[PDB]
Amino acid sequence: ESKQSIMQRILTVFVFTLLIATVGLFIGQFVPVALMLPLSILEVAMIILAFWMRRRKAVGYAFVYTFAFVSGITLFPIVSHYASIAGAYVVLEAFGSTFVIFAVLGTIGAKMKKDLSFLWSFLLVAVLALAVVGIFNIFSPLNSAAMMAYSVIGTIVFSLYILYELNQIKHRHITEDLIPVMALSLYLDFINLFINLLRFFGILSSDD
Repeated sequence: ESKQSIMQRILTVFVFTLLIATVGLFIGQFVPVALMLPLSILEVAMIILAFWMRRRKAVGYAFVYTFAFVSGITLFPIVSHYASIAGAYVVLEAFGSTFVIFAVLGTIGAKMKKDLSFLWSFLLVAVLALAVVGIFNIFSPLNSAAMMAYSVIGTIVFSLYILYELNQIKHRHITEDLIPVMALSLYLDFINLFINLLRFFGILSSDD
């Protein structure tokens, strides 16, 4: 099949994962808080299996849809936290902003003729740096000044990742078994961008 059909199937599953995550977000309000950490460890195991492990056969559809539901449940602690200090509409602002960046930068990358595979180093090194401060935030919560810079840098990094992601979908040879894992990558890019925008707008609309 042509790439125009493969991209439509990747974006269709990506929309399905967003809907499933929304269901998991609504169900996560009833899940007890003690279950949030074990569910988080389950996600890190799935992320390692999908991307970090050398797999002969690619990940399947049931795997990605399950991750999207579980990821939505563990997203309730942070969503309900910023809805408390900034209002329920600030969550929709960050969600809407995540879509316009995904649409604008995702389209420019998918229609870009130049192969952006050379900046894979800078995106990896930036995300690994953001991963280090993420661990520091868990054990030592960040103040307003540091958290704001962490959110803006994270918003810029994961915005450029969406531009790079769909640009690589256009240039790299995408087979049919990679459709779930490619839509799973777009979901992780979407969620991390959404968390940073939720963090960005939350600090902006509060009395920190």
